[PDB]
Amino acid sequence: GSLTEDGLSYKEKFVVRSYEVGSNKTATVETIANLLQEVGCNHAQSVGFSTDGFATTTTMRKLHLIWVTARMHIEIYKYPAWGDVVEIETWCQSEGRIGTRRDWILKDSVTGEVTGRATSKWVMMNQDTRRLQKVSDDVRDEYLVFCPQEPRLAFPEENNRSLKKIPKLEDPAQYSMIGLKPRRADLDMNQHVNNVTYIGWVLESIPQEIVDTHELQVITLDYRRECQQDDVVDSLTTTTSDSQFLHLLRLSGDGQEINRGTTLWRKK
Amino acid sequence: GSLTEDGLSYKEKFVVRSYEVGSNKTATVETIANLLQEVGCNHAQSVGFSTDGFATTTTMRKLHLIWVTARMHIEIYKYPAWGDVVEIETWCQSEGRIGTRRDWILKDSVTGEVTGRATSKWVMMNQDTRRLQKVSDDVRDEYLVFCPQEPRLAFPEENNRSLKKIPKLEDPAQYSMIGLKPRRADLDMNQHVNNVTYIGWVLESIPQEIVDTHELQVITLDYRRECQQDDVVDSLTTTTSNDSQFLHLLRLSGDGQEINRGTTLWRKK
Ligand SMILES: CC1=NN(c2ccccc2)C(=O)C1
Ligand SMILES: CC1=NN(c2ccccc2)C(=O)C1
Ligand SMILES: CC1=NN(c2ccccc2)C(=O)C1
Ligand SMILES: CC1=NN(c2ccccc2)C(=O)C1
Repeated sequence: GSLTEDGLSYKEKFVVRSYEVGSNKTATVETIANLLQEVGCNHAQSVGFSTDGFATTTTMRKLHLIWVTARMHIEIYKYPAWGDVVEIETWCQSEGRIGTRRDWILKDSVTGEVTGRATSKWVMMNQDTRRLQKVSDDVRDEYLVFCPQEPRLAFPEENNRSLKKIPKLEDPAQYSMIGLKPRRADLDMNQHVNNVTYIGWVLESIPQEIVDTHELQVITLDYRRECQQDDVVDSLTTTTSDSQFLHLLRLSGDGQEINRGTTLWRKK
Repeated sequence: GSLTEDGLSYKEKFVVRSYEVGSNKTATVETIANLLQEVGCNHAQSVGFSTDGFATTTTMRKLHLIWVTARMHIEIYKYPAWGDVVEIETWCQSEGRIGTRRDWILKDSVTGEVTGRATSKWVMMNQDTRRLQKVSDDVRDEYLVFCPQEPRLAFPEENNRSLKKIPKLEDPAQYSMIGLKPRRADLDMNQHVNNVTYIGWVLESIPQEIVDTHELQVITLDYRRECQQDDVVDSLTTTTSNDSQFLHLLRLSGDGQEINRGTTLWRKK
């Protein structure tokens, strides 16, 4: 991998592995999401920020501050097959005092064609109190020289799917997968549940018939709270319709919301 | 990746990824086991066998025969860190009519030093009936030209750990993790639970205090039955012992039917 010529974005190539593919012999959306995380981490390392997924500055580390994912939006046109080489380009942009955005473009290495695109919204939070805060001028100027100045968006279309508000699923859910627990493989180096595990948990309540007859085209997921290493999660899904679904992940006990999302599936 | 000069083994390099590391900032044993699986799959593809993890011939496919893992033995000396390049070399050898063996050597790309080694025993089974069968001379002859003729073993030592018999854990277990279920990420392209998920499930019943003060040095795991996509598993562990050793059992939550048994050796950090 490497920063591009102008140093304002980062590119990396990946060869899809045998254990990374699903029933269609192509990469799963969770394999894709882990690759987005990997290219983001290598971009942060290349310019001197932390490499723990939080991309912090020395100023942020002294005032125990981290960047945390608020929303993840992924649209895939073609999932790469086993042995295929996929090239991913990523960049960040500041969004005023609200937070920051990281975008990605996935291309097939042989054809040069765009096979997918993703966007994520990040907010600043104190790692101990979990309290969010607006981005200061000093902890914004530090990132400015590593981002494009003019807007560069993976999803430019006005009124696009990545910015739509997601409602709360009402009980009873049409489908559910209850009692989901993380194991050590679901944790990151800081012992927190990896952001991609939540995507898997969301997808657990989609019936196998849909997975067998359709391909996932779009997934938008809002992150509200963490599942701790010892928490248990219930995954709920209701059809809102192409097939579209509304999703909710909540803690098994008290029903506390951890995530909400939407998925769009096209017939194979 | 590529077959080596003599065409009797296969090598591939891997750069350790950010999501592949544990609390020590080094690759987990499950990341290592998936890489062993990936290099084995690329070796099978390079010479014309199936690429679904079963490494079958056209003769085996018409008979609905597959190779399945009976035992997996992994010994790690140094886990590679995030961003490190690890080179893995793999080869197979026939073991008469009993089955076949696949071996691996893990090296650090920069130093050339051996950082780990692994060996696995495979048996032939009918995909549908689950009935094992001894290897025929015609099946054995199709693989002979892709394997070294003289013995080449990742674990040559006289009384080495890879061949020790594993006893059955007696109730009550000292530790347990109950109600383990696979999710879609745990499945392979054929919708079966990936062999590496069982390693994770075994490790789930090791207390967090051990994981925090020790590093896993050796793991030997025997595979007896599959966990189906809709089965629930209980993981049991009892200490058998600086070094700490444990006996492990994975069984189906309902009837207590054994799916795996194993041993792990941990050394103080
Ligand atoms: C604006 C922001 N830019 N970045 C960033 C991160 C890594 C590489 C380049 C830029 C943030 O984390 C926030
Ligand atoms: C905004 C927020 N995002 N998150 C979050 C939770 C889990 C994983 C990633 C991010 C919060 O806790 C609040
Ligand atoms: C003996 C055996 N050799 N092999 C094998 C597989 C792939 C490449 C080279 C060889 C078996 O599956 C059994
Ligand atoms: C010998 C056997 N190995 N196995 C097995 C089970 C799960 C994964 C891999 C292999 C059997 O069912 C019998």
